[PDB]
Amino acid sequence: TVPDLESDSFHVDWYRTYAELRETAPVTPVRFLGQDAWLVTGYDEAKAALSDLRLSSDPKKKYPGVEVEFPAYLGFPEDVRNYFATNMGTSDPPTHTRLRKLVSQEFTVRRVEAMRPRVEQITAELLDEVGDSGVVDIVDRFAHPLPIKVICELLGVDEKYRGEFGRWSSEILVMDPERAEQRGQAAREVVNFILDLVERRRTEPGDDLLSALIRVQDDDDGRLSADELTSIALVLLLAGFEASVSLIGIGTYLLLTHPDQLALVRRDPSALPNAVEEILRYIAPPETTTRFAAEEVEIGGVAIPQYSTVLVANGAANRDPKQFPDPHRFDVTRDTRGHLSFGQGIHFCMGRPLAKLEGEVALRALFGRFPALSLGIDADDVVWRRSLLLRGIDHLPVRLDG
Ligand code: HEM
Ligand SMILES: CC[C@H]1OC(=O)[C@H](C)[C@@H](O)[C@H](C)[C@@H](O)[C@@H](C)C[C@@H](C)C(=O)[C@H](C)[C@@H](O)[C@H]1C
Repeated sequence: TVPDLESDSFHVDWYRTYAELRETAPVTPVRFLGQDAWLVTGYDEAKAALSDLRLSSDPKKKYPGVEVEFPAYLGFPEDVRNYFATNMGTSDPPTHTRLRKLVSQEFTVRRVEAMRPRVEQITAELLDEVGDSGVVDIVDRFAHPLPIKVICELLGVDEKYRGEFGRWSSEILVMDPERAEQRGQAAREVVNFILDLVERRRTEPGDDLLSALIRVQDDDDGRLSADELTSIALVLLLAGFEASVSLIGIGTYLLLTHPDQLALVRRDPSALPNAVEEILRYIAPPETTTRFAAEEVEIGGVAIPQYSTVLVANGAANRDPKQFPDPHRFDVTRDTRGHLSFGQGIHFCMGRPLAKLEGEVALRALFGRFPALSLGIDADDVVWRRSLLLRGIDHLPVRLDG
């Protein structure tokens, strides 16, 4: 019986489901969105897969008699897919190399650190607005607005252009065959929004990251083409805040349900950085990441046939007991080195410095401002986003004063 990634087994106590699969076959056939695929749940296997470049990240490449379909582009018209997939994460070397090197020249640690004061101020202002007591949805009031405001400032997106794309991005995070048309339509809205944003930045340059990317170049890697610039801007906008929203929300939930863990962090401030790493290891937002077998590729003693769609379960790998002992225990003091929540290999997250900064500042500020913060509902009643693309929490009631 081939597992169906659409079943509740993968959205209800799903890490137990992953453990059962890993135990039987760390690399096994599955069904998803009406197509055959291979799910990799073992840590060694997942790391090997992400390191094997025969497993391509480019959905635009064409192969004779093959119709390449990445689950994440469900409902996307071809031109829209291209707008979404002409960037680092959707490119293979040598294209990937050139794009990443050019973007790395401007998306630096220096630029990220320069934003630290802004992240702190935005965080402070959002917390100032929730009051001192009562129940509030910490996602709508904090976890979601902080990252979205930060990415907008990083990319030169004016205030008048912010309270809208969040809704489209949300529809895109879920992959429901029933809403394939609406998903494709939300995608087109994001494209149109980015096209107007780039147009505005080209005519009115600033000191933001997008303005800089419009000018970036180098003798060897040349520069970003119009299509590359637009697509990179699009992914930087979406990935630039959604993963962070998931981190802050999941992090808040985990600390609220692990009193011992929270106490330790509050006790020793130097322990916060690793707490964020453990939060990402425990429940990775990018639960699975997709690859396409350009050639036959053997992983874990299993021959993945050419043209196969491979779903590397980053999250499942993080709970492989062979790599992370007592994997189901959330321990902010554990050695988290090696987790795959930021990827592995040439596509390793470019936003890691900003993600860690946002998580550290956000959680430190939230739990520091509200010492009696408690969950507004039973832990078992929290609703987890039904998505293998980006796991997270969209609504989380909390009691500001316990
Ligand atoms: C907690 C938050 C974050 C997590 C968990 C995360 C996770 C990841 C993962 C798993 C990958 C590799 C994907 C693959 O192998 O196909 C990745 C790639 C990347 N991330 Fe993040 N990310 C986060 C935040 C950010 C932020 C804030 C930005 C931008 C502002 C960002 C920009 C990117 C880019 C551009 C890549 C593509 C790199 C490449 O393909 O060479 N990430 N991220
Ligand atoms: C709809 C499909 C796309 O998803 C998204 O952009 C999601 C909103 C983001 O949260 C994803 C999950 C990121 O966080 C990173 C893991 C990967 C990202 C940087 C890529 O480059 C990747 C090609 C990506 O754009 C697509 C999978």
